[PDB]
Amino acid sequence: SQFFIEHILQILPHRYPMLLVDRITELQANQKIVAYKNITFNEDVFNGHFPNKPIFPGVLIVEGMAQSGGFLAFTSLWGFDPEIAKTKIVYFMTIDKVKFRIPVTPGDRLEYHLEVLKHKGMIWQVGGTAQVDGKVVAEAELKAMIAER
Amino acid sequence: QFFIEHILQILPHRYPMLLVDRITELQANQKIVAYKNITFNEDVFNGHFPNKPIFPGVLIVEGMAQSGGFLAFTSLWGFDPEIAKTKIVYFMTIDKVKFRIPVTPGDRLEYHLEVLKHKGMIWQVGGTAQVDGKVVAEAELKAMIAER
Amino acid sequence: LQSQFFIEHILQILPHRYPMLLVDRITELQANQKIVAYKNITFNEDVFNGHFPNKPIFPGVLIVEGMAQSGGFLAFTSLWGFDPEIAKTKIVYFMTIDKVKFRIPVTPGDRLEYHLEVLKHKGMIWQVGGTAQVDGKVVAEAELKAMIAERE
Amino acid sequence: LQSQFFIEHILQILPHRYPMLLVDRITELQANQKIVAYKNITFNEDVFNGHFPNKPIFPGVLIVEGMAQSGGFLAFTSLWGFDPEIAKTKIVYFMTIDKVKFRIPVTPGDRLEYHLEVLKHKGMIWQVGGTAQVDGKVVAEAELKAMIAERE
Amino acid sequence: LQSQFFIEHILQILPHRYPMLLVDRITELQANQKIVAYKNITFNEDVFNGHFPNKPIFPGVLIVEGMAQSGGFLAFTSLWGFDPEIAKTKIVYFMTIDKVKFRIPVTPGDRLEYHLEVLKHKGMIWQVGGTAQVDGKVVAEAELKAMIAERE
Amino acid sequence: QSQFFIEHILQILPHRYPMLLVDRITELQANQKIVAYKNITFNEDVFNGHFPNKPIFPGVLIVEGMAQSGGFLAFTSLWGFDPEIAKTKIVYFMTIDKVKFRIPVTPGDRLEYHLEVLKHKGMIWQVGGTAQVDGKVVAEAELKAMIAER
Ligand SMILES: COc1cc(O)c2c(c1)O[C@H](c1ccc(O)cc1)CC2=O
Ligand SMILES: COc1cc(O)c2c(c1)O[C@H](c1ccc(O)cc1)CC2=O
Ligand SMILES: [Cl-]
Ligand SMILES: [Cl-]
Ligand SMILES: [Cl-]
Ligand SMILES: [Cl-]
Ligand SMILES: [Cl-]
Ligand SMILES: [Cl-]
Repeated sequence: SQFFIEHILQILPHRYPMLLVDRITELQANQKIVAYKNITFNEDVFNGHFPNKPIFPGVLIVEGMAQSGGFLAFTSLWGFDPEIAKTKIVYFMTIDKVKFRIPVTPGDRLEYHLEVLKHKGMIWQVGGTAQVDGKVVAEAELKAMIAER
Repeated sequence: QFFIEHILQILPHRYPMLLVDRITELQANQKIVAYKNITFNEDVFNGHFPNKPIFPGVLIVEGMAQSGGFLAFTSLWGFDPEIAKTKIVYFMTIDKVKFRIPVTPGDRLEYHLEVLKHKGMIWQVGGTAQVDGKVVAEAELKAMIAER
Repeated sequence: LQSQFFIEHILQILPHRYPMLLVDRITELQANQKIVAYKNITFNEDVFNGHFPNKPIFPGVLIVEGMAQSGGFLAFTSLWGFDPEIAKTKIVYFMTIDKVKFRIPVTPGDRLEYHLEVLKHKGMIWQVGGTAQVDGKVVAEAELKAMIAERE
Repeated sequence: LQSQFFIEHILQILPHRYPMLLVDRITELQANQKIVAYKNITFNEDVFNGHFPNKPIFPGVLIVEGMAQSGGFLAFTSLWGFDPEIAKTKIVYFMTIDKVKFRIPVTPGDRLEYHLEVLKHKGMIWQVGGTAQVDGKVVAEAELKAMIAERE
Repeated sequence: LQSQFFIEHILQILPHRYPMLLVDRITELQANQKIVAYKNITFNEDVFNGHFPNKPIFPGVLIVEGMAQSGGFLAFTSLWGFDPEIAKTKIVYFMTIDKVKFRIPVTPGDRLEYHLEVLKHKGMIWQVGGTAQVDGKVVAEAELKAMIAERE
Repeated sequence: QSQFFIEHILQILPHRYPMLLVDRITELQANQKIVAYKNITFNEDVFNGHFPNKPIFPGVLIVEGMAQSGGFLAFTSLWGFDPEIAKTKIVYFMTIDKVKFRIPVTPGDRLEYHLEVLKHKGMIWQVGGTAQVDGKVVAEAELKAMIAER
C-alpha cells in the first residue's frame, strides 16, 4: 500500500534531479497506483522555468506519471524486490492523449493517479491523471516495455 | 493567502536558500502560519545523507526564521515590494530548539511562529514546525532587518 | 526574417533559462511552415546525474520539451518576426501532446535535431508535429498544440 | 589518534556529502574533550546564489551545522577511533540547539574556524559548545546536542 | 583495442566525473601516437551561468582540460588497453601547459573536437600537443604534460 | 583602493557563479602587481568530479583565477574602481604559457595569486607570476590579454 522514498529508491533507477515521485499512497497489483511529488521553490528546475514565474514543467508531470506507472507495472509482477529491480528496466515507448489544464506551482502536492488500461507480457499500457487538491491538472496515456537491464 | 510570487516580492532569499513556499495565515504583530514542501528533488538530499534523505534540522530553523521574517516585513511596512527590495535579513540569536521527528521527502513542513517581542528592526519569534499535525521541531529566534 | 539563429537570438525570444532551455541553434526557419533546430547532448549536463547513474540517457520528455520550444520559437517569429521586446510579453504554453514515440535512446555526443512542421495555426493557437533526429535517424516523434499566451 | 586531519580523513568519518559537508580540515583534536577545525568560505559556493543576490553572506544556520559536524567528528573518533569501516554506516541527528548568538557576518574569503568543547557526553549523545571564529574574532557562539546513530 | 569509444567507455577509463568530465566521444585512436575526440557544447551546462550572463562562452581553460582528458584517455589505453579494473586505481595530474592560443570563441551548439598527438612519453609521463577544432577551423592550440598516478 | 572584497570584485569582473574564482584582493599597485586569493573548500561543485574521493582543485582553474586577477589588475590600472566603465569592457585572454604545477591544491587551502605586469603595449597586456599556498609556490604561469569593447 504505502511506499516511502527509501522504498522508491530501491525500485526505480532514477536519481536526482530526475526522481520525480516522493511517496506511494496506494497500490493495487495489475490495477492502479496513487503516488505524489511535492512541489517546492527549492528545485533547480525553477531557475529556468521560468525566472520570476515558477511553473512546474508539463513534461515533468508526464515523467512523474510514467515513473508511477513503471512502479505499478514492476511491483505488480515482482512485488517489492530490489534484487530483481536491478536486473530490469521499464522504458516508455509511447505517450498519448496528453492534456494540461492547470499550471503546477511551488506549494502544490502533485498527485499521480494511474490505472492499468491493458497489459500483455512485458508491454503495459497505463493511463490517468495528475491532480492537485482534487482537481485534474493533467492527463496522459503511456505505454511501457519491461526488459532486462 | 500569499503564494510564492508574493513571497519573492518580500523576502530577499533566493534559490537554494528560499525555504518557504506558501503563507496560509497572517496576523500582523501576532502570528504566521506558512509551509515548505519537502521533495526528493532538492540538492541538499545529495549530501544529507546519501541513501538516507533527511531534511536538515538547521534548514527547518531557517524556514522558521524566514516565516518570522515575512511576518516582520509586513507588520512593519505592509505588503510593500518597493521597501522590501532594499532590505536583507540577519540572524541574531537561536535558542530552545528541539528536534522530535525527522523530516523527509513527501512531507509538508508547516511553520507556526508567533511574535515574542519586537523593537524597530529587531524581531524575536518562537513556535514550532509541524508535519501532519505533529510537532517535529521547536525553536525561538531573533532576526534583524537591515538596509542592503 | 532570417533562417539561422544562434543562442544569442534564442535567449531574446524564449523565456526558458537553465536548466530548461533545450534549443542551442536554429538552422532552418520558414514562417508558418517549419523549423529545423538542434540541441547538443553532452555528459556535462546535470540531468545525467540522475538519468541514469553509469548509463546517461537523455530523458524522452526533454526531447519532447525541446521540440515544443522549437515550435514555440517558430510560432512567435511567424507572427511577430524577430521582436525581442514583444517576445518578453508573451509565453507559449503546452495545451496537448499526442502520438509521441521513442525509437532510439539519446546519449552524450549526440546532436539532437528538432524537425517541426506547422499542421494548423489560427491566431495564437498552433499545432505542430515532427521528429527529433540524430545523424539522419528518427529518435522520436511528437505532435503538440501550443498556445501563445500573455506573460501577465 | 592523530591531531591533524585532512578532507580525505573527514570524508571517511562523517556521513555528510556535497552540498552539506561543511568542514574542510581539522587542526587539533583531544579525544572526549575538544576539537578545532575549519571551513574555507568562497564565492564559488552554490548557497551564495540565494543568500543573498549581490550580497554574499554565509548563512548562520550553516555555521551551526559546521560546528555540529566538527563535534560529530570529535564524537565518533572519541568512540571508535579512526575507523572508516564502522563510520560508513553511521549518521548524525541534531537533537537540540541552544544559546546561539551571531556577532559578525561571514563572507567569501573568510576562513571559518570551529572551536568546540565537549560539555557532556553519554554513549551516542554528545553535547558540545563553542565558537566560530574568523581571524581570531568570535563570529558565532553555539551550544548543541547531537546523536550518532547506525543507519537502519 | 578499438578506434571508437562512447561515453560508457570513457566513464570506465577516465576518473573525471560531473562537472569535470569534458569528453563525450572518441572518434579516432592510434596507440602511443594520436587521438581525435570531441565534447558537445550545449547551453544546458551549469558553467554558462557564470561565463557569462547573457553571453555564453565556453571557458578557454576548459578547452585545455578537455584536450588533457583526451590525452589521458590515449595515455591509459596505450599502456593498459581497455582495462576498467586498473583504470579505477589511477588519477591524472597536470604537470605543465605550454604554447596555448585562443583563436575563436566556443559557444552553445558547437562540436568541440580535440586533436592530440604524442610528442613524448615515458612510463606515466605523457606529453601531448595539438588543437581544438569547430567545423574544421582551429579554435585553440595547446601543449601539455600529464602524469597518471596511483590513487594511493 | 588597495584592498577589495567580493562586493567590489563583482562590480568589476563580469564572471559569476561557478566561474568567479577570486574572493578578495589584498594588494594592488597600478601597472605593477596584484596579490589576490580564492578560498578552496570541499563545498564546491567541481569536487564532485575532480575527483571522487580525492578532491583536487583543477590546475586549469588555478590558471583561470590567475587570469582573472591579471584582468582586474589591467582594468583597475586603466580606469581604477569604475563599475560603470567595467560593464563596457572585455579582457580577452589570447595566450597562456610557461605553466608548471608543483603542488596539488585541496579543500582547506588559501590559493593566493601573485601576478605582475610583464609588458603593456596599447591594448595588449602581458602578465605573469605564481599561485601560492602558505608561502610556497604551487603553480606558475604567463598570460597575454587584450582590452576591448564589450
Ligand atoms: C538501464 O538502462 C536504461 C534505463 C532507462 O531508464 C531507460 C533506458 C535504458 O532506455 C529507454 C529507451 C529509450 C528509447 C528507446 O528507443 C529504447 C529504450 C528509456 C529509459 O528510460
Ligand atoms: C573588467 O573588464 C573585464 C575583465 C575581464 O577579465 C573580462 C571581461 C571584461 O570580459 C571578457 C568577455 C569576453 C567575451 C564576451 O563575450 C564577454 C566578456 C571576459 C573577461 O575575462
Ligand atoms: Cl510547461
Ligand atoms: Cl538533522
Ligand atoms: Cl526517457
Ligand atoms: Cl544569516
Ligand atoms: Cl575564456
Ligand atoms: Cl589538475
